[PDB]
Amino acid sequence: HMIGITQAEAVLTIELQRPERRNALNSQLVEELTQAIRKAGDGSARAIVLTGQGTAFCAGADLSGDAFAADYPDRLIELHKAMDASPMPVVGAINGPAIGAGLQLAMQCDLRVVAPDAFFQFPTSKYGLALDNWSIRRLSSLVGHGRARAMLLSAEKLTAEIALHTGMANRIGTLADAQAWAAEIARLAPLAIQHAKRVLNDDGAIEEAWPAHKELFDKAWGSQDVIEAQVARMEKRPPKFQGA
Amino acid sequence: HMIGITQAEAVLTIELQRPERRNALNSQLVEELTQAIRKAGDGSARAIVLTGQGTAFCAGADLSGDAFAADYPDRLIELHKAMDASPMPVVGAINGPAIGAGLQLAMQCDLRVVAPDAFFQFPTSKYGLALDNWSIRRLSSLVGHGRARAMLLSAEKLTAEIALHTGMANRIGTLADAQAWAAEIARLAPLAIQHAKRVLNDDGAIEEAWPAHKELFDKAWGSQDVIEAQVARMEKRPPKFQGA
Amino acid sequence: HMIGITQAEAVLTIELQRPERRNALNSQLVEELTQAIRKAGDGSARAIVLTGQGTAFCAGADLSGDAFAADYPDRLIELHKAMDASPMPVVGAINGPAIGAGLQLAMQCDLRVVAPDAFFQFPTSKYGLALDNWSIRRLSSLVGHGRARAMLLSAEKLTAEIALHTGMANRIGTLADAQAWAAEIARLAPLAIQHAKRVLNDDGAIEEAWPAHKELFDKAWGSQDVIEAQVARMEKRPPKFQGA
Ligand SMILES: CCc1ccc([C@H]2C[C@@H](C(F)(F)F)n3ncc(C(=O)NCc4ccc5c(c4)OCO5)c3N2)cc1
Ligand SMILES: CCc1ccc([C@H]2C[C@@H](C(F)(F)F)n3ncc(C(=O)NCc4ccc5c(c4)OCO5)c3N2)cc1
Ligand SMILES: CCc1ccc([C@H]2C[C@@H](C(F)(F)F)n3ncc(C(=O)NCc4ccc5c(c4)OCO5)c3N2)cc1
Repeated sequence: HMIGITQAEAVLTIELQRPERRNALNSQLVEELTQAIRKAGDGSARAIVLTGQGTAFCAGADLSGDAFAADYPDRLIELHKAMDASPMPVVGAINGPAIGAGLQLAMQCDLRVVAPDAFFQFPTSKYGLALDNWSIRRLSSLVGHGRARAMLLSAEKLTAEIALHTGMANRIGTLADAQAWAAEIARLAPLAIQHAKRVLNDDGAIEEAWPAHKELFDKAWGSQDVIEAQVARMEKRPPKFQGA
Repeated sequence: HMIGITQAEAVLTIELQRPERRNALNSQLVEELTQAIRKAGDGSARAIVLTGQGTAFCAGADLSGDAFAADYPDRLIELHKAMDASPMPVVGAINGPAIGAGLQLAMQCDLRVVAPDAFFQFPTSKYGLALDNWSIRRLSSLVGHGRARAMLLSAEKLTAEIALHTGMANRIGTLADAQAWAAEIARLAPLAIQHAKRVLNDDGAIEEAWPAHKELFDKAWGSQDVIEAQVARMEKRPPKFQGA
Repeated sequence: HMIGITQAEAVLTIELQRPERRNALNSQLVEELTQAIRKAGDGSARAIVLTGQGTAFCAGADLSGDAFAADYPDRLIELHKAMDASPMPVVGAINGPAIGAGLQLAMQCDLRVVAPDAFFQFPTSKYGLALDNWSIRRLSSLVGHGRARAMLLSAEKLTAEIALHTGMANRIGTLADAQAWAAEIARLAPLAIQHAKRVLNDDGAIEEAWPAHKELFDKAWGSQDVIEAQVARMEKRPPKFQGA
């Protein structure tokens, strides 16, 4: 009910379909993507393309209304496991902005074809929040350590031009471009692709948070600044953080 | 009988001399390269330039009509060991294409001066094969993870301009260019260079394969798809891989 | 006495004020720096800008006239610990060349805004010296492994232009630019920044040197070539290294 699924030749295209919220994730959306990724190759498909409907790829996470929001973080982890564990290459057609949870998602794709007006952002420094280590490690691997510092420490937007520069984007193109490419890849030797993907993903980025990292994480998440940042956002005013 | 070794100033130039197979590696050539790396600086030389004769640096591996062809994987590991252990900086003059084993050898150099019309490639995904972890890790560090994903998951070529971009190439230039640069390096303090090499090479790229990596590596190498890739090539036709 | 410290808005600007020596790091300047960083946030400041007076950011370590040389490394280390431990983002306003220790100090900043005439260099291979692992890892993460090899193995200069390209420079700008950016960062949630800073700094660059690394490190440092570099410099001539 919240995603689209079409197959052409050997390419499964999975389309996020919640444009009314710029494809922000929730319990139901996340759980359907998961079933969809798991059930691909069932199936003569040999490559997956992932994309958003409308103007965004995925603008983050919106749990308003969501009855199982408590379950969301767990379902989200399952979704990333499901992708990571997939023997099928996932080609992200990043049709528009990919922010926060959406950025994580885009980064969990195996390759990325980015629309010219797309951008990537972790606005965590604006919301007093904190990321898991993987998000940071993978981000670093894709934009270089230096830019990752700017992105995490100052909510810097990574434009499409620069994503291509750093390697975040493999290509600047459209959904069609990404489907063409996915079809080439569908004709390649699956086991070779299975191997490379497993090793690539095992580059270290999947890291358990050090003891001090969990501290700072929890401290950030339980802070009053977290509440201040939301009220500010809602009021369309600058936030006045207290560092607590 | 299969390579050329000349020395000028304090620069040893080792040339692969099998242009009739585009300098494709085999038992003998690997053995002779190993010897030449070790016997280097015996000898007053403080720097090595490694290059290929003809249009290509090294197009892959051959073995066709190769008497001691079974201990070739072994002799190739010896070569990489020798190069990694040489107290001498090795400047690769990548005069042309560097593919598969050729790309490995190119990466095992300490510096790279790339000709405009050279490209690098791991076509393992087109042939149903799997690489060793180091090939993957070093590649990632030289082209960036993002671009490494494209080269490995879809057999994408790395052109010279892009090599310069990411740092795979330090310079775009000729053999002569590389040799002149090597002469400068020959006048720097050996012990400084020797320390830096060891540490740089010890960045973790030299990684034992995880269980899952050995398993997938082995499935691929013993797969039917490997035969299918070759017979399809021999029949000048699209391969139809089973994933097995 | 040796650094200037001002605060505007919520930004602490610390200026290295030894331009007569191109801001090279002497035992005392190091301590004053260390103290200034620790004592920051004491303090309504939420961000630090670290810059140099005159034409150079920092031309390296001093030691000339130092009656207590042996203690110098421990002070330089202390300074890095202080920066690494600071909950405050340090934006380096790299107003000119950052060489050796200068480059280390620039790399321990959290973000770098670089002047168009500036450049970064480890001329260690010109002096028979060797670096600690962190300098090597962090450098590789900032300019890419390929360019890290060139810089370390041949003393290659990283221009502002290419620092921007690789991520070593987040921006090309003036001190004032760096200060405007810092002011912004100062209005972001500190706890978010503190977390990302810790995790980022814990990417592995902070590495205990391996047995072989110490061995080579000591070997270079204790070498005769180290003296020869100093002598040739003074005698205004090309060094003549021996590898011992
Ligand atoms: C196995 C493949 C894989 C699995 C999960 C991830 C990421 C995904 C990503 C998200 F779901 F948000 F997108 N994500 N988010 C949270 C986690 C995650 O790993 N959470 C567990 C956790 C517990 C305590 C912590 C902590 C993390 O950080 C500091 O203290 C986590 N892990 C990334 C890759
Ligand atoms: C110590 C310096 C050094 C030594 C060797 C290498 C690479 C070279 C590169 C090549 F020889 F092909 F060029 N290469 N190829 C194979 C190996 C290699 O290390 N092979 C052993 C091995 C056994 C089982 C495996 C496995 C690897 O991968 C998954 O399952 C290997 N090691 C790279 C660096
Ligand atoms: C915890 C944050 C942090 C602390 C220190 C460093 C760097 C700084 C950098 C400098 F101070 F020069 F700028 N630096 N210099 C020396 C050290 C340093 O760590 N020295 C200890 C050491 C002992 C024996 C060794 C060895 C290192 O390398 C090979 O053999 C060292 N550590 C880098 C990051």
